[PDB]
Amino acid sequence: EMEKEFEQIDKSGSWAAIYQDIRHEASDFPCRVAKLPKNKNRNRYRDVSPFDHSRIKLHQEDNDYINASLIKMEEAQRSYILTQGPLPNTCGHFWEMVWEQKSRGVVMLNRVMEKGSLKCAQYWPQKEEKEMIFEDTNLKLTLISEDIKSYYTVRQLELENLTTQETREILHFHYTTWPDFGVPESPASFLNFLFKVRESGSLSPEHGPVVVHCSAGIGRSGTFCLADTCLLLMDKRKDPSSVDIKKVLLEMRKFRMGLIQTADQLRFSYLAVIEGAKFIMGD
Ligand SMILES: O=C(O)C(=O)CC(=O)c1cccc(N(Cc2ccccc2)Cc2ccccc2)c1
Repeated sequence: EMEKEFEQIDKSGSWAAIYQDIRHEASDFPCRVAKLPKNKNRNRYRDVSPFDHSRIKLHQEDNDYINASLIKMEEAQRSYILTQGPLPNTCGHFWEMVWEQKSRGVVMLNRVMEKGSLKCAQYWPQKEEKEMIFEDTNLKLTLISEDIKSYYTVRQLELENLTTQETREILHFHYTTWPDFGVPESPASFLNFLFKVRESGSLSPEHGPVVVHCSAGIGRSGTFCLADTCLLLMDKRKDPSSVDIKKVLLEMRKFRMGLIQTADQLRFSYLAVIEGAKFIMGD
C-alpha cells in the first residue's frame, strides 16, 4: 500500500525533495481578473490568486469578482470551492457566493485569530439574538444553533435572500484545534472532522460545492480536499492501491494554486489518507 512509499520517503527524509518536485510540476495559469486594479481590495495575499478559468463568478452585474476557485474532481465525482478567509468587506460577497452556488456547507479550518493576528473577519453571528445583515448583497444570516465539541464546532445557520425572501439552511463546520505551527501530530481528529462533514450531506451531489477556507484557502484547505478525494477514490476503484496522492494533488492544482503549502503538510496528507483508508476500507 502507499504506506510502504510513505515509510520509504520517511526513511529518506526526502519529503521536502518530493514536495519540491510537485511545486515544480504543478500547473500555472493566468489570473488576469484577480490582478485587475478594481479587485485590489478584494484579495488577501499577493501570491494567492484564483486562476481565471476556474474562478467562481458572482452573479452581480457590477463586479463579479471574489477570490475563490471551483476544484472539480471528475473521476471522484466531487467538487469543492476553495476560497480565502473573508475580509472586512468581502463578507457580503462571500455569503452571496454561498447562496448563488447553492452550497450546503462551509468548512473553516482556521481560528479567527492565530498567532495574535486576525486571519479573517467574524463573518457569521456569534449569538442567535443578534443576526447579521449584509446590505450590499442583501442577505440576512442567523445563527440557529451551535455545537462545540472538543476538536471542532458545528453550527446551523439561516441564510435569507432579502430580495426574494427565500430561506436556506447552511451548515458551518469549524475545525478549531489546528495548531499555530506545524500540522497535527495525529490525523485522528482531522479525519473525524472530515467524516462529520460528509455525514451532513454537504459534500454530496444533491448540493452545490462545499465552500472551504483557511487563511489563504489553500494550505489546510487543500489537505481537506485531497484527503476526501483520495479516500473516495479508493472507495470506488477496482484497485485501491492505484490511488496516487501525488497524482490526485496535481489534478487538483489545475484548478487552484497553493494546495498544500509545505512538505509537512504533504506528509500529513499522506498520513490522513493512509489512516483513513484503514478505518474506512478495512485494514
Ligand atoms: O496554513 C497554510 O498552509 C497557509 O496557507 C498559510 C497562509 O495563509 C499563507 C498563504 C500565502 C502566503 C503566506 N506567506 C506570507 C507572505 C507572502 C508574501 C509576502 C510576504 C509574506 C508565506 C510564503 C509562502 C510561499 C512563498 C512565499 C511566502 C502564508
